[PDB]
Parts: sequence; C-alpha cells; structure tokens
Amino acid sequence: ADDSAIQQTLKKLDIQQADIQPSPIPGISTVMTESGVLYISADGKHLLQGPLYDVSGDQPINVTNQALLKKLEALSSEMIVYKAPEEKHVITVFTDITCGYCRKLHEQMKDYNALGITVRYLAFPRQGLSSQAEKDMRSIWCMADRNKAFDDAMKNNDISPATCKTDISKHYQLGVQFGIQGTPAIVLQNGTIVPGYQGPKEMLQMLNAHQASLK
Amino acid sequence: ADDSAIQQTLKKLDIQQADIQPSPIPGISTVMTESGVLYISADGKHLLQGPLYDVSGDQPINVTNQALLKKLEALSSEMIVYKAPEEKHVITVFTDITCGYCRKLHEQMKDYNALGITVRYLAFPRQGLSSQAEKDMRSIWCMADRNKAFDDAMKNNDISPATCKTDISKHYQLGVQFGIQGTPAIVLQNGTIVPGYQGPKEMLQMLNAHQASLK
Ligand SMILES: OC[C@H]1O[C@@](CO)(O[C@H]2O[C@H](CO)[C@@H](O)[C@H](O)[C@H]2O)[C@@H](O)[C@@H]1O
Repeated sequence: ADDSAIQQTLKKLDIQQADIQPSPIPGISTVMTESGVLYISADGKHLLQGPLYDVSGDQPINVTNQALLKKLEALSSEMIVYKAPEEKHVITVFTDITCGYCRKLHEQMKDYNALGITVRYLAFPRQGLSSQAEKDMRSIWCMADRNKAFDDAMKNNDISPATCKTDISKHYQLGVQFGIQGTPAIVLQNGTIVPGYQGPKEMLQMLNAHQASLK
Repeated sequence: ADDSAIQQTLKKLDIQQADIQPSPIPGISTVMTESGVLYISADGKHLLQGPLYDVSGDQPINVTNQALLKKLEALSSEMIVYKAPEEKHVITVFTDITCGYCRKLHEQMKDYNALGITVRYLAFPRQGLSSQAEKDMRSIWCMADRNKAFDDAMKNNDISPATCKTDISKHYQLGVQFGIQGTPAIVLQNGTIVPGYQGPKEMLQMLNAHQASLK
C-alpha cells in the first residue's frame, strides 16, 4: 500500500492526477492516467500499457475495460439519454457534434428507439480538449435540458455559450482510457468498444447477436 | 517448475511456436510470438501486450526492443552487407525488392557507403510469406553471393528460383515483432526503428544526431 515509488516514477515521467489502484497481478498496480491506463510494478521500475487480459477462463476477459465500466457508470448523471419506449438494449455512445457520422446517427434517433435501443451520449471531441467542439459541447452539457440543446446543435442551429461545474473533459479522458480513437464509438453493456457508425437495422442485428439480453 | 501453465494458455489462444523467455518482472514471462511480444504471468492467468519499459532511470528504456535487437544481431550471418570503406555508421534495413522506395534507396548504395554508412539487409516481403516477393527474396538470400543476387534483382533481372538450408521467415517475423509497417524500415544500433526512406545526406545527419559514432 506504499505507492510512493510509483508516484515518484509518475513525477519523473511528468504524469499528473493519476489514480493508482491494485491489479490482479501481485506487485503490479493499475495506474489510470488522463491519456491511458498503465500497469506499473510496485517498485516504480517497470511499465506496460493497457489493456490487461484475464485469459484464465474459456474466453479472454478485458480486465481494464471491466474496471472502466464503473467509471462509465459514475457519469450516468452527465449522460444525455435518449430512452426507447420499450427498451431491448442500452448503448453508450461517445459522440462529437462536429462529426458527420455522429450527425447521421443522431438524425435517426427515433428509429433506434423504435427498435428498442436506448442511446446514452458522452462528449468526445475528436480534435481534443482545446477544440471549439469541446467548448460547444460544454455549453450543451450545461443546459437544463441537454436533450433539446443536443438536438438543436445537431440541427446546425446556433449554440448559446454556457459554463457550469460539469467537466466533460472527464468524458474525453474515459474515452481515451477505453482505447477509443474516433467517433462515434459504441460501448456495449458487456464492455466491448465498437468503433464507427451503424444504422438502426445493423445496430439491432449486432446487439442481438453480441449483446446478451436476458428477455 | 516449468512453463506448463503458460503453454496451456498459449494453446487456448491458438498461439503456436511461441518462445518463452525471462522478463525483468518477477512472475511475468516474455513470450515472443510470430506476430509480436506478449507478457504473461507465470500461472498463465494474465496477459499484457508489449512493449515493456524500464522507467527506473533518467530516461525510459524500451526493454522489449532491446530484446528484439538481440535477435536482430543473431541474424547477422543472414544479412546482405554493403560495407562502407571508412565505416562511421551501421544501419540494418528491412527491405522488399518490390518496393519502389527500397529500390530508390538501393540505387544510392555507393552514396551511403561513401558517407561512411554501412547498410545491412534483412528481407521483409510486405505481401507476406506466401507471396512471390517471398520466393524471390528467399532465392536471393540462398545464393553464395547475396550481394550480387540482390544487386541484379534491383536491376530487374530475372531471379532464378533457388532454395537452400534456410528461408527468410525469421526475417519477416522479426520485422513484424519490431512492429514495422512498411519498407524500407531502418533499425539503428540503439534499437530505434525509423520508418521509411531517407536519402544519403538526410540519413547521415539523422545518424550523427541520434546515434553517436564514438570512434
Ligand atoms: O543455406 C544458407 C545458410 O548457410 C549459411 C551458413 O550457415 O550461409 C552460407 O550460405 C549462404 C547462401 O548460399 C551464403 O550466401 C553465405 O555467404 C554462406 O556463408 C547461412 O548464413 C544460411 O542460413
């Protein structure tokens, strides 16, 4: 429980605000940083990049992503949720309002919903945290009705500037930690990252096959 | 005490003919596959992808790469060597006789040599081990005079089919382990991979800066 050597190493590496937790491997800690998950030996000497896999069972399990799912769920109050009336599936989408495929996706929201697919958005500026995309998405996420603000944004209408204590930079960072490198990126209940756009029909097909629904 | 737990894991993951070596981390083994390096716990339970860094010093060291450099040097007798008469630098080049840039490089061999740069070749068919590029380069490397056969092949001469005691499968696999994305790919004495072509003048400047010639 003395993460001092690791912290000293992180300082020399100039990594700040990293979260150091144990890993399933003895003598190695899970280090979650703003640009990825690291695995570092307790002595501070050795460093591997994520993800960590558990290949003990019949099928490999992505340990790192299972851990990140809990980080994903602590953001639920910051999600813009488009709920399907009768809900068969729930996906979490990292989206960028400036992205043509994210637009294409969003334009069909009523169709995804009609097919039982609930969509939950987190902000992910492809061009990073200092982009206009980031600022405009910050305003959207600060509105009392995020859904309306998001809809109007996607309809190209002007975005009123707003700021509040909600920090969507944490959304971007979680996305980087999941290994996401573009939008839209789908997070399944089961932990899998599915890059890229899929229309309502393809999405449902993929979800019914890969995403167990006990129902 | 043996590698049975790891090997059983390698079997489940359909990883054939891997080589299990030590690692600096207790309870972790370096596993060299045909496609790269893996780090796997002794119990076969966990798996991390390389590269492994040693970050104990003033500067990070890529431990994985230092291990691949050891295999690189083990292939020195398999290299086609164009030695500079007054040697100041030595580079190792993964090359494909079908690659326009490797040809552009190879045509200037006298100019690299005159600048004191010795070039050593390993074969890297971009189209894999089942391609015609593999057959021709296997043929080249099998000749009593690899240098002449390589020259004549770059002069677009018909390469006579030829076999011997070895093929070039190990060259390709090493290149893949280094993570090489295309040709030519340059390996420095210091383990660094420098992708792509550089003319003799740019090459020398690059070496004099990054690869101290202590002599
Ligand atoms: O079968 C080739 C095999 O032989 C070695 C020596 O063990 O190299 C010799 O044969 C080569 C191919 O004809 C020559 O180019 C080389 O000069 C000669 O020493 C190995 O290097 C090679 O794998």
